[PDB]
Amino acid sequence: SLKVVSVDTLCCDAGWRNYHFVKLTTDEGIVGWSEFDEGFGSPGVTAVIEQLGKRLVGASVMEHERFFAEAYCLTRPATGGVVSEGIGAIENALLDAKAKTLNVPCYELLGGKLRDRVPVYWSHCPTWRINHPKFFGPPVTDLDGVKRTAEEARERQFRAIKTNIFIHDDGPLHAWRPGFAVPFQPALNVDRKVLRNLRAHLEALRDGAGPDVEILLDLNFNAKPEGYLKILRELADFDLFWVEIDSYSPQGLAYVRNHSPHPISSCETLFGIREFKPFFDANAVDVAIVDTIWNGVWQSMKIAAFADAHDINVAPHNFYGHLCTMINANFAAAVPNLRIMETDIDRLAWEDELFTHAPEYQNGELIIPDRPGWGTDPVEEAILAHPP
Amino acid sequence: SLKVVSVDTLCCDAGWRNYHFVKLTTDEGIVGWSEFDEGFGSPGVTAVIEQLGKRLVGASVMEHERFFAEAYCLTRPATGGVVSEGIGAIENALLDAKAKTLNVPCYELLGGKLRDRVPVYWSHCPTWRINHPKFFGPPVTDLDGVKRTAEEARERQFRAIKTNIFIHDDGPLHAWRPGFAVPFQPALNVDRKVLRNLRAHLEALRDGAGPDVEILLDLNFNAKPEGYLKILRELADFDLFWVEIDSYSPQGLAYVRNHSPHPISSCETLFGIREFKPFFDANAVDVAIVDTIWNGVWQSMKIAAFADAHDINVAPHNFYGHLCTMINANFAAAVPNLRIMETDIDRLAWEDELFTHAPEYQNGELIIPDRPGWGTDPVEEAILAHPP
Amino acid sequence: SLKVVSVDTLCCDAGWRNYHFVKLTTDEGIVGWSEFDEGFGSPGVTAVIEQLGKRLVGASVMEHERFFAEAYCLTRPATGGVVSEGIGAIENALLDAKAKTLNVPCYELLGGKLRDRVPVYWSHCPTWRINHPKFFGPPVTDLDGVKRTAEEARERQFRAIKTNIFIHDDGPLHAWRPGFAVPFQPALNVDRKVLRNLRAHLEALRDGAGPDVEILLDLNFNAKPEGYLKILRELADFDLFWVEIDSYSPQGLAYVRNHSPHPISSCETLFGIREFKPFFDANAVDVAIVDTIWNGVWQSMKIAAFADAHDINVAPHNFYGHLCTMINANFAAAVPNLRIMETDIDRLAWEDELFTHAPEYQNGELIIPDRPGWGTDPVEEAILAHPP
Amino acid sequence: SLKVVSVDTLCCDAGWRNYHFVKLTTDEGIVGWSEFDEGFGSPGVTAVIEQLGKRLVGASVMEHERFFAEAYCLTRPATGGVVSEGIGAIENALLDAKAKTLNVPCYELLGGKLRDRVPVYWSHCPTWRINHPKFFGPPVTDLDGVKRTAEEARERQFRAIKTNIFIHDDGPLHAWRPGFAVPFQPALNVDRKVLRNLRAHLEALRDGAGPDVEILLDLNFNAKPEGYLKILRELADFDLFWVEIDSYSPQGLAYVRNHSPHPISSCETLFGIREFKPFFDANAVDVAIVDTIWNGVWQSMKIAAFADAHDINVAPHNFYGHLCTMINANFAAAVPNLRIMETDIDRLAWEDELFTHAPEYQNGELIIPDRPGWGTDPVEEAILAHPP
Ligand SMILES: [Mg+2]
Ligand SMILES: [Mg+2]
Ligand SMILES: [Mg+2]
Ligand SMILES: [Mg+2]
Ligand SMILES: [Mg+2]
Ligand SMILES: [Mg+2]
Ligand SMILES: [Mg+2]
Ligand SMILES: [Mg+2]
Repeated sequence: SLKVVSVDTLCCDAGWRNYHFVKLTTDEGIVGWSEFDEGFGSPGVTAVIEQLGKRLVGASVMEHERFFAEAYCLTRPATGGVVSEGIGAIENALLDAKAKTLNVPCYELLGGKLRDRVPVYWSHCPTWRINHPKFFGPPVTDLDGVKRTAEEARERQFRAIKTNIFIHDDGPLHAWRPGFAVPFQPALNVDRKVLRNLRAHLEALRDGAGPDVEILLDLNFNAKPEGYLKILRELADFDLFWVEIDSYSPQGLAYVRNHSPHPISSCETLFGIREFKPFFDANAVDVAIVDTIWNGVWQSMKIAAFADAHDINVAPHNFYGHLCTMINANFAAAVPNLRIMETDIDRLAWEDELFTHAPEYQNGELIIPDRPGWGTDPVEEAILAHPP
Repeated sequence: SLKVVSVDTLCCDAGWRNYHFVKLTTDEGIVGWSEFDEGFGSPGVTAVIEQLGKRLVGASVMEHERFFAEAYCLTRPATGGVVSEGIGAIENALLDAKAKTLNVPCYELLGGKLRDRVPVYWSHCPTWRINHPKFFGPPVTDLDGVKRTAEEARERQFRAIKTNIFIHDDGPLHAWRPGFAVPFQPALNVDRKVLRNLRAHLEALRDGAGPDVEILLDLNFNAKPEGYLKILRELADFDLFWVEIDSYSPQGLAYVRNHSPHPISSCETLFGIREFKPFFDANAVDVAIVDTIWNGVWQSMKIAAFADAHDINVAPHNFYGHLCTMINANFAAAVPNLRIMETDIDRLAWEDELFTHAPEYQNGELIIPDRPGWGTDPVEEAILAHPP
Repeated sequence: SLKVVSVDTLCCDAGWRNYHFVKLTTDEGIVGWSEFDEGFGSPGVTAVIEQLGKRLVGASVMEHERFFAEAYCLTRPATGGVVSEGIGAIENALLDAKAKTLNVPCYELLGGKLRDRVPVYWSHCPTWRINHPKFFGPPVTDLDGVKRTAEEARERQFRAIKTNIFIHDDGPLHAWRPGFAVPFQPALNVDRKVLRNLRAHLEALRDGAGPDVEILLDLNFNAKPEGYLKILRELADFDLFWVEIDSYSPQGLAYVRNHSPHPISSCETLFGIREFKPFFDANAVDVAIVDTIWNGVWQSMKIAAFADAHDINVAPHNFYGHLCTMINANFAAAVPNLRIMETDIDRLAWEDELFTHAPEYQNGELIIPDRPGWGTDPVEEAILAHPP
Repeated sequence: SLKVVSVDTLCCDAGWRNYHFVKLTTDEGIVGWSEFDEGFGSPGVTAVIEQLGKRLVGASVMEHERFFAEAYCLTRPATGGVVSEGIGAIENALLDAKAKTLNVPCYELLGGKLRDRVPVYWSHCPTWRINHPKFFGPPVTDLDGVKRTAEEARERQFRAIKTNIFIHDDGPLHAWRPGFAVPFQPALNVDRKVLRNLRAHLEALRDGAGPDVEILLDLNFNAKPEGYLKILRELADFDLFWVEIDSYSPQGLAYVRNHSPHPISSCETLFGIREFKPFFDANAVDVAIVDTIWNGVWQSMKIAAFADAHDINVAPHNFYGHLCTMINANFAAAVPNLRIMETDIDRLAWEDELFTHAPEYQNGELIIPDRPGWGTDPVEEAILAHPP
């Protein structure tokens, strides 16, 4: 039969965080997989999946939009956030299982591919080497290291890199992430210290990158509109591919964009057309970042179509393990209005052990695989060799 | 291989109009079919398809969104209307061929089904018996016939019927379709004659229908906002499932809806999220009618998702041959936010000859088939036995 | 010291659902309590609280807005929903502990009381007797029972009752809750069956209530704007205190209200001023329902002030155990712009065992207690006598 | 009589495309002509005209707005695009025939002329010499050729030239037209390569043009708002007469204009006041380009009046054969709010064979002819000497 027989979750060590997986098995023995995350502000996703998966057992593996519709009904009052992340993770395992059942790559379920390769940017560059040097080396501890990291990206034929906010001139190099309470300074004001350190960091990065490697700047939720404007004025003459600002104020973000000489990207934390809509109605973004790991890829196709009608291109949010990269590769293959795809090029020493296949890059582009499903499977024995 | 080898068009007599078909053949010998129309104000669709199909030969049958994206590029300046109808017809033949290649019904490509049966309304009731009595009988020529037709719908367990505008008290019964120049009276004013004949007709229909069969009223493009308001005021105390008004004025239609005591439906003539958007932004509709035959079903899924975010349910436009009904059945199977499905229950005497399978209704609902593809194929020998 | 030493969660059987509690202990041995829920579409709240509570240990019990600010930072990306419910539950335990530390009732932290008694409505009336007759009797199985339940409310001096949607004429009496997939009919259409059963039910309720007991109607998320309008038209001549409609479409809900002859209430599922704002900007509500159990009472005071500036009165969402009632009583005591307070008068046979104090009603009003903290404590031994 | 007796279509080779013509004959033997196009994304126009022309036979040649009104009715559902192009082509042949019947130039039907000469810009300069060197020479293959072409325009007393997007530094010189799938890169992203090649091309053009010849830049549909902004920022210090951007997003185009230091033109692909209106309401354009060949000149007068009330000047879209130039010359003669007129100065070697009269330019202006009708007639024998 095509019934779902079981929905299980798994977790393994990823150094400074864990990876999580959904494992869905059908009556025929097909196994669909997804990867999800709890580290990025999302405690409780596993608990959601465990409850929702119980309702799925006995249903058709083929009927993923039925599952979505029922799940949305069952959790309507507390929809969004971690509930919606659980639903998305299950969706992504359903899609894998369905594609495997039909012996096709997942992009074959998504309209077919319309490109073979996807341009990427090397994300958390040099953020991972600065923040998690125990896992991603060589460690970066000063402006010369920042420069060398951009040189390495250039040498390795990557066409774009993304950094965050770093303080260089007040002790050991450290990230500035007050929006996530590191440090706890909840007003999120921007001062001369933030501005001059942003400038110093970005100048070093540009010096290493050369003029032909693009630089993206992610500000996450680390200011208010007032402070974002201050940052954009400071950096008015810099060449930036985008400045990324997460906000729950469509009006405030739109004000910021209207005064920006740089492209503004946002939306990586939002769910469904409903949450994206106020931003598009307000002209708040140049680029919409879609987290397909959170939303589910089928739901993400809906969001992509919605963006397309507003002539907005989309970029996947992708900063997890190899399975997330392959999930996003399939989305990226099928979406016409694709800006670029995020990926982390800094990998854990045991990353390749955890998965059957690793993503392949050539000349700054990700090669889209053609195996049934997403293109890689977590390896159960290897997961258990890396307890969280 | 999975290459498209040929794209052909066919045409046959349908009494007072013709049916048209796209026939797409793959290198493996799989044949995908769609049905399209030129009679509903759409001269030139065949010519579009013939040009676009030439570009498709040699491409992958699996890559339908690639074809769509390329076709949109190639025809961008004159997009919409008959160009977009040609693109939609090809899309629908691509989907059939893809589903057949994967040995699944077309709804398996659309998210899977989430219902097995679809409530319908019996459309052009008694419009077809009044306007085309040579083909659909018994002929209706007076108010007693109108009543009897609604009684027949009731007896046959249909839960809803749709009529149009008819003049009963000025000679032989005849339709009032000034928006389509029958008669040519281009101001489209509404007067006492129109209003009293609408009332007389609908009262007869209600008398026959009983209180539990729902009545839909289609006004097409037959007035201006002024006249639609006059009609809604006249019929303020009638129980109507919807009043259907086509308009290229989102502001005017929204004004009409705001003053309507009945649900308003519209949009059957529109293409893509872009054309629907101004109506939804204006709160112009209770129900959005989506013509999936015109748009292509894949594009129609995008429109349905967009409507869903606005909490608007959708209904397919379906008033052609059996293949169009089966196309729409697959769309209807997969869309959560489904209002109801249109179908014509009055059929040509040779309709079943033209197709391998006929739609099946039970207790006022359409049964969704489970054969690979749409669920029915045109029959080439039978097409040629009915030259247009 | 005033440090938090521990944050624990507890759970007990509540018949057809469970109750959940946060237990927070200070270095001085003061215990603060809250009650939270996972049954109303909210799997995962316990998991959130368990993670967040670990961060709270060692912090000052007095610094609740510091905890809130830090928690919001830590979970910013997946804020709202179950994450925000966990934060609210912890807030409410912090407030209890703070008030106990200062030897005052919780309303003393909220601006002081400005009334001594709170008018209530008897909620889920007769919903609980129809849906959960094993726990709340006497069972209601027909229209005569509906009438008798309203008579009982009248006799017992309650001034208002709230019901939901019930189907009486298609087999055994049963609720109509398609928005929560009972039944699974995800389009949420409204038909003659829904409308005539709403009318029959409400007429029976009114017959029992007399003209001086007010009737509230809760539609939850059980239609689309189209269907809500159909319901409001059907019930246009009924005297209703409010019609309650949950929606994630401020534009659609505002359209519905603009065409309503009844007061419209909404918002019970929303978090923070940010989520309420689009509804108020759109003139979408007469009354804003605030779930203080979900939001935290301190955050709910902010929302109440925001509503006050829009001249909108607020009502607590209160349909859980006695501790939730006492939490809401303290909020209700301090808010000037208070519409009314929800409470369930149907109680479990073991409810009073679970808590130290029970709410007291007189002449249709809740008496606001004056004990330190919320006014009642869960009893640990009794919780364990009722395993979930 | 003044009846239309026949409506015929003709087609001839125009090198890399064909020309098409409508030939309308009256009972008195007067022949009215128009020219139309299928190459610019418009397959099917001939088929539309063939159907509509059948309805016209027997009607008065004088009653062109009657024909328009009836045609709009008959094709209302699929209006716009290729249907509307067919209607426009017939309109333009009706106007020619009417003017010839009354022995006046066509501008005498349009309010009379209010100027004798029309300033032009030399369009597709050097686009035609780069893209179609087999037909328009001398071939342009490098930046020096670009410069020399602008020098030639200067020498020949043209006051303005228009170019498109060209890639010079990646192999043989080639156009960048992703919006029309040359190349197929459907996201339409703009990168450093596009930007530096735009700059290099335009700098060469300016070097040749001198400071007193104006340069127009046409971007067609080749980016999204994000990319148009990137282009405008790159070219912020260039002196451009206009930057032309086609868009189906009035909101997105308006955003772009609001951030442009150059005049923005658009609308060449739009039909009727209805399609122009959302752009004008949004302040999306400095200049409205009106395609009178597509719309019909009578309809184009309506659009011009509408633009006039918004204080927007209009420019004809004119890049076809001599008859299109003469059609547009008559429109340009009568419209007060005229920005400038497009024309191609690069002509096919056989162009003058195809028509009775050629347009005359003096000192950068087109001389408006004073012969009955448009001012030139296609020559039937010459059409047949150039089979398509
Ligand atoms: Mg980010
Ligand atoms: Mg979020
Ligand atoms: Mg219709
Ligand atoms: Mg249309
Ligand atoms: Mg409620
Ligand atoms: Mg909610
Ligand atoms: Mg142009
Ligand atoms: Mg167009």
